[PDB]
Amino acid sequence: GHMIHAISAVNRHLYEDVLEQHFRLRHDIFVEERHWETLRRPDGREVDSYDDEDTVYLLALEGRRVVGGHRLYPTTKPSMMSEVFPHLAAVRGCPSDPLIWEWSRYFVVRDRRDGALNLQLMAAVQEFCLDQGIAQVSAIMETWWLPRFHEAGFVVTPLGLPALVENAWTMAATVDIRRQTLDVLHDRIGMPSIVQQDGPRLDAVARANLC
Ligand SMILES: CC(C)CC(=O)SCCNC(=O)CCNC(=O)[C@H](O)C(C)(C)COP(=O)(O)OP(=O)(O)OC[C@H]1O[C@@H](n2cnc3c(N)ncnc32)[C@H](O)[C@@H]1OP(=O)(O)O
Ligand SMILES: CSC[C@H]1O[C@@H](n2cnc3c(N)ncnc32)[C@H](O)[C@@H]1O
Ligand SMILES: [Cl-]
Ligand SMILES: [Cl-]
Repeated sequence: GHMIHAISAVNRHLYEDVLEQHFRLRHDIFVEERHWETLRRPDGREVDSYDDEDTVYLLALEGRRVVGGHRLYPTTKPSMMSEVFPHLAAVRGCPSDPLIWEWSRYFVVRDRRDGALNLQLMAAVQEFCLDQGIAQVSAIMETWWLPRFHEAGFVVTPLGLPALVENAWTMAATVDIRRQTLDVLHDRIGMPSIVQQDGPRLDAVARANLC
């Protein structure tokens, strides 16, 4: 059926129209729904400094329609946490490791909310990272994510004190990538695999080491 596609520099030649579609959806969702005004752009494309040649996109596709997704960025490069929110990780420190990738821009289009897609996206990050040998993901997230992580069996390590970010309680954390976590989620989503990887093989950890 419908899968989450891993899109990176090595295979984005197969996904250019999907990528542009998702940048516009990100504008509709993060700017026009969430009112994250600092991200507003006059081209109607929500693209930031962490959308470059090293970004990996995990996008939920129904045919060629983007219905959800999230992205991963190597912490061996300057990251959102290290550059924008380092104060959120003052207790434990901002991650910087080929085996830790920064996880952001999680979305589900309105048509697919409160359905099966959300748990599939949770499974997708675990599946991709385990495949790649990535040990943890790091994130800056609003505190309402904590019960969502717990519901999916995500092992969470807070990195600092929660703080207000533009009127919203926000925190920095890592999530442990676990085979055990993934196995339970595969059972729950009723599929042995949720991540589709078309085109040339991606060696994410090798690429992060170059950075
Ligand atoms: C990598 C990640 C950890 C860091 C991030 O990227 S944070 C960015 C979060 N993204 C967004 O807010 C984009 C706009 N929203 C969406 O795409 C979706 O609403 C999702 C957040 C993906 C959740 O979709 P899904 O689980 O399918 O279903 P729902 O939308 O009904 O949400 C389910 C329950 O999640 C909670 N929730 C979702 N959005 C918010 C919010 N803004 N503030 C507080 N709580 C929220 C809420 O409990 C909701 O259930 P109800 O209380 O509405 O019944
Ligand atoms: C990630 S927590 C949500 C807050 O982070 C902000 N944000 C998300 N991405 C970026 C970025 N690349 N640079 C600066 N602020 C950002 C949003 O505008 C919102 O205020
Ligand atoms: Cl661009
Ligand atoms: Cl984000």
